[PDB]
Amino acid sequence: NANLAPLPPHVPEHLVFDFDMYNPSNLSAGVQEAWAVLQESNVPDLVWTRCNGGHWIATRGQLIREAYEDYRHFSSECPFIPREAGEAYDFIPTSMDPPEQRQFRALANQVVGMPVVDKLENRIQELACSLIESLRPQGQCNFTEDYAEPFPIRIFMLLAGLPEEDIPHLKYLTDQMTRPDGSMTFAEAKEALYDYLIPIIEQRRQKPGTDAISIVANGQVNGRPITSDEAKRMCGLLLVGGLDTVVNFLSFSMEFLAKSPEHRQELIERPERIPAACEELLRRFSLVADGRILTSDYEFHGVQLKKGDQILLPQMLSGLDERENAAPMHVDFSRQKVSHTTFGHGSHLCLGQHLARREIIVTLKEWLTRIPDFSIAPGAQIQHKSGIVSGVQALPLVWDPATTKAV
Ligand code: HEM
Ligand SMILES: CC1(C)[C@@H]2CC[C@@]1(C)C(=O)C2
Ligand SMILES: [K+]
Repeated sequence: NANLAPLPPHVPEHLVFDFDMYNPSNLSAGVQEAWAVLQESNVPDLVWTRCNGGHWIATRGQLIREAYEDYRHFSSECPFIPREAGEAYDFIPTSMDPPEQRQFRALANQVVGMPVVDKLENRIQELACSLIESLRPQGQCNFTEDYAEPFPIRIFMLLAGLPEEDIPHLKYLTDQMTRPDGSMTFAEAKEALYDYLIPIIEQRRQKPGTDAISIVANGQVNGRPITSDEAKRMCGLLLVGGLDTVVNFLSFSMEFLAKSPEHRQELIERPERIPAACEELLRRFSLVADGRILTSDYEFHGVQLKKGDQILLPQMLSGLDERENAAPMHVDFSRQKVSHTTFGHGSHLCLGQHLARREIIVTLKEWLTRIPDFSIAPGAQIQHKSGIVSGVQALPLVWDPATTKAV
């Protein structure tokens, strides 16, 4: 086929497995299931796909974890497939390796870390309760538009001190960086995102505020003042993490819960299991997959990797590996050792994961106590979409208002 880059001389023929991360063949069975074909019998630990310009894929948690730990061989400098995307990608601190990475990571951790989440608690609680109550007596909703998008996005826009009317523009930009529809390259989307931030960063360096953008723009890295460019590159990433992560994960969880009455009942009768259920859903419905670039020629697990070779290291795949979790496709809220790399692994561990867990846990509690019984709209065929971050196209839900409660 014409979508397959010619196999490089140095890549073994028997290791070819043409997986397409933006449109995987088994997509209709579910996106996690679609990626899981990389872990079927007779598929190697490390394969090469000729799709998307050609790149390596580590298919098992063992290799995914090791590579993320080895930044000297596997650089974050070019972290996105395809190559053109990875080269344009200059977000901070993600496009940097240690030692230079760390000083910027401490600054970002200040604006979205645990202490910030704690002071955001009550507004997060209120917004969820507000959205769910307004939806409740209607007996139906389009969950992606009606909750999964505005709940975490409005929360981030509050944190960042940005107007909610900007959401449609910014959301479109982030989605082109993760699941491009074709209208925009990563380079064009990033430049437009930077174009948005530039005058906001300048004005908030003259009149500082208490919002995340003011804090980054006026911050210091290892004792020296952060530049305008640096702040722009850091803020841009924060918008991506805030607009296209939790949004997608909530839909996966709620799609599951609508199709599994036994599981809803388990959390209704025992609400104190909601944190544990959150982690299991985080495992079973993992959704992010980026990677690294080789700094030099390097033999990795019997395979010869050449300098400049890209390797996808799918965070999603680790927890779905039966070698980390028995019956990985089954959801067990009582699962004893929930193993995953959903928030990443190595020096680039997710800084927003504490914000993410709170948003997930609150949604679960506040939805189940108000709308305990619900399901998918009759006849609805749920479509998923695949990319750097995967998601749900639409999730139509129905319920009987009489079965609901007000808290
Ligand atoms: C379900 C929720 C989320 C998931 C599964 C997730 C996933 C990930 C992954 C896999 C990475 C590492 C990427 C790599 O190693 O190249 C990462 C890093 C990062 N995330 Fe999250 N993310 C989530 C939510 C959020 C939120 C809400 C924010 C809010 C700002 C955020 C901000 C960041 C930042 C700034 C980094 C960069 C860390 C670094 O490069 O050192 N994320 N995330
Ligand atoms: C891969 C990510 C999920 C992580 C946070 C947002 C994201 C798209 C970034 O590029 C780093
Ligand atoms: K780059």
